[PDB]
Amino acid sequence: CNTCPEAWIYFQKKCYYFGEGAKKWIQARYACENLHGRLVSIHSPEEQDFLTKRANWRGSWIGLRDLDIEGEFIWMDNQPLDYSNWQPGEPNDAGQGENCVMMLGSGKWNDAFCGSELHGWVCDRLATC
Ligand SMILES: CC(=O)N[C@H]1[C@H](O[C@@H]2[C@@H](OC[C@H]3O[C@H](O)[C@@H](O)[C@@H](O[C@H]4O[C@H](CO)[C@@H](O)[C@H](O)[C@@H]4O[C@@H]4O[C@H](CO)[C@@H](O)[C@H](O)[C@H]4NC(C)=O)[C@@H]3O)O[C@H](CO)[C@@H](O)[C@@H]2O)O[C@H](CO)[C@@H](O)[C@@H]1O
Ligand SMILES: [Ca+2]
Ligand SMILES: [Ca+2]
Repeated sequence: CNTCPEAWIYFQKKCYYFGEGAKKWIQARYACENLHGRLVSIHSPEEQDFLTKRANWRGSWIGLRDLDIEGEFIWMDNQPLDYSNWQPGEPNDAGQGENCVMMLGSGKWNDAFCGSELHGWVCDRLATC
């Protein structure tokens, strides 16, 4: 089962959409839902390596946030916080609050202000048969 919609990229049972264009986090969430996916959830280094390669180098939203309880991050797929790739020193909840996670150009994660307008965002889906 390895089929993906047009413009999506297949990798290991999932499909990925590398959206481009300035969006707030909540905007990327709803954009992924509009394309029948969710902001990407990352659960292994192999998935991260795949994502880092094709990712927008100016940063991109991923599906990780601590809106519900400060300091407790949750993926869109509701699976555990098992694989992590935090940039050293992150998360730091800097500024007046950072509750949404982005990938840096290095693939390392940084929590950011949810109202920041990042230029990339990644959705995922399940591949079908
Ligand atoms: C309050 C004030 O005086 N404001 C001034 C401001 O003064 C400067 C400001 O510092 C802002 C930076 O302060 C720290 O160095 C960091 O917390 C930094 O955060 C960025 O980098 C850290 C990593 O070190 C991240 O954890 C953090 O989330 C943020 O990361 C960046 O996030 C964006 C999206 O939000 C992402 O796209 C970037 O890629 C990412 N960058 C990195 C490297 O990861 C702060 O941004 O306040 C200080 C006082 O504490 C001053 O000393 C600073 O000079 O200056 C502006 C003009 O420059 C002025 O208008 C404003 O009033
Ligand atoms: Ca936070
Ligand atoms: Ca941060």
